[PDB]
Amino acid sequence: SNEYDEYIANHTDPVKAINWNVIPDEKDLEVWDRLTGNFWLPEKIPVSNDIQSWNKMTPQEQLATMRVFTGLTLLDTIQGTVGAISLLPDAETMHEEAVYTNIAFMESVHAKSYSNIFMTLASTPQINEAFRWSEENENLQRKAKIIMSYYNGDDPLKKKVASTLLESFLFYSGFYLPMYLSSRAKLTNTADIIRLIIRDESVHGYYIGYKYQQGVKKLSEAEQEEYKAYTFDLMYDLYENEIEYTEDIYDDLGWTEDVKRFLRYNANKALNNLGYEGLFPTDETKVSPAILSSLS
Amino acid sequence: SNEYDEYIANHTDPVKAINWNVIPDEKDLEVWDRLTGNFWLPEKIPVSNDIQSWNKMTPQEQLATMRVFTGLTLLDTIQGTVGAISLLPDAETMHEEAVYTNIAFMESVHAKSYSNIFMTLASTPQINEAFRWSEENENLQRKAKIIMSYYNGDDPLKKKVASTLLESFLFYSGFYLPMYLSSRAKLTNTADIIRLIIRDESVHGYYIGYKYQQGVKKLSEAEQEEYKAYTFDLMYDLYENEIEYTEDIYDDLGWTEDVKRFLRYNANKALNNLGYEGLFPTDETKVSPAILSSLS
Ligand SMILES: [Fe+3]
Ligand SMILES: [Fe+3]
Ligand SMILES: [Fe+3]
Ligand SMILES: [Fe+3]
Ligand SMILES: [Fe+3]
Ligand SMILES: [Fe+3]
Ligand SMILES: [Fe+3]
Ligand SMILES: [Fe+3]
Ligand SMILES: [Fe+3]
Ligand SMILES: [Fe+3]
Repeated sequence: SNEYDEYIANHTDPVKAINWNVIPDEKDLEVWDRLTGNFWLPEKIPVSNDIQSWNKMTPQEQLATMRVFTGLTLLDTIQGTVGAISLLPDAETMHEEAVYTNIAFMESVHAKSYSNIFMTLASTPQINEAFRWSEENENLQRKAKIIMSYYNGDDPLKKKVASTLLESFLFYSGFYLPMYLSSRAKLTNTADIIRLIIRDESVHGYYIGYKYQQGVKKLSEAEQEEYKAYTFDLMYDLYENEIEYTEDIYDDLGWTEDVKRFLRYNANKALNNLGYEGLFPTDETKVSPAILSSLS
Repeated sequence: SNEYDEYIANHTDPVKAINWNVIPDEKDLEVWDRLTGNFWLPEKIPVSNDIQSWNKMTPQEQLATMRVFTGLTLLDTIQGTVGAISLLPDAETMHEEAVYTNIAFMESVHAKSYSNIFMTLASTPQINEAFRWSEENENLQRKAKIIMSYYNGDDPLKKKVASTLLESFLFYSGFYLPMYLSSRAKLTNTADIIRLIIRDESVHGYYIGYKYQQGVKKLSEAEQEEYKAYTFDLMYDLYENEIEYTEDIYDDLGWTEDVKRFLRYNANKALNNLGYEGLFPTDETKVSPAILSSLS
């Protein structure tokens, strides 16, 4: 009795090889093409040129950056090693499974970019302090564990909701700082790395939200309403926790009010990516022009 | 708001962010730089320039080529969506996890490469016949499922042995064809894609084998003997299966005996990657230096 016979039994259909000549969902190919074409590595950006401006930054600024970047690094660590991966089994097409492997890899590249920035500008005590801060912080650990509870759960649709919220919402309490600083001529090369990351995350959230929408419409009227309710519920939970997290990061700086608006702006985009209307009135998402500007 | 409470409750340990500033195993960084530095996409090679060569090939050579590439596509599909992934949970470091995400993505790039070749050279009927052929070939499905049985199992070391045997041995009955044709000045651009793939597999086999050695060295001398026994028994089973697959593919062309020597040559490398002596003596592993060079 071969150590594998039992398996070859429980799985009688032939194992299929991916065929990119027959694509059910052209969306997978458009996205595969956009993500692979947007390949980049942090080494290609001269972060060493931000050393002067990094020095010109106040202590509170350097400190906020270390922490924000560490929080971002942590989210991409989860998304690359646990998130994107958890979506594989529920893929509608094999081409979609291929896209998720690109997403998982690009997330490791995102996490690594921050280390390239840190190592070029910061000091080890700073790096070490930042990383310790990230393990101790209750709001950061809380959002990291809520998202993980879903990836480790058994609900395919929920995993996609959590992932779209992480990609379209959780990352921005963070992207705000480098966009703020770069509009004020601080850490511009570093902002270029952030822009490449943002170019990926916008696609990631768009694509995964798209797959959640196609999945959800495959359900009964009642179930569809339950998933809608589930999404808004998690969105509020994540949002409240992000508020407390934002207060702790930006208050010394006094950027808090503008950051909170940036959060509501992205919470809406995350819900739209999932096919739902926003959670916040438009007037409550009036983020400073200079910020949404730095982006595009 | 309550649903994810038990999960947190039980997971009171801090989720950690990856830190590339502190590398406990230098090999992880070396392999990461090597694999990312070797990034490539099939669109980069002028496969269309092989059209003249392809058309001059006999129907038998074409048929064998279609079949070996569909077989190769199937192995990469598995490795990319099931294999590399199944290794993340057993990683010794987080940087090793990062490496596996790159392996997963490059396996999808590999699989996609065969389709770019097909779409450029073969007729759709040929393409459909080839994938259909791969779903029904007993030996191909048997090696796919033997390997999958281990990725789905619960032994971390056996997943690495299976993966290493896949990377350093199982692809080779298929790699023989393009290397040989390449040595006859045929399908040379396709061969450049195959060489890029081999450049990746070589490193995957070596890295995963190296992590297997690290884990096995931690066990008692006796347990280490059982894992060696298990590794050789799997190699015997895979080799016997591979000979039959080889016959199915190469008998018409009459290249079987030479492909079997090439299987033996690579079976020794795969065992060496796992830290063991080769199985076949040198005089049974003769490979034309025109194929070896065509390799590197
Ligand atoms: Fe990311
Ligand atoms: Fe992302
Ligand atoms: Fe508060
Ligand atoms: Fe409060
Ligand atoms: Fe408050
Ligand atoms: Fe491969
Ligand atoms: Fe490989
Ligand atoms: Fe036979
Ligand atoms: Fe025979
Ligand atoms: Fe036989």
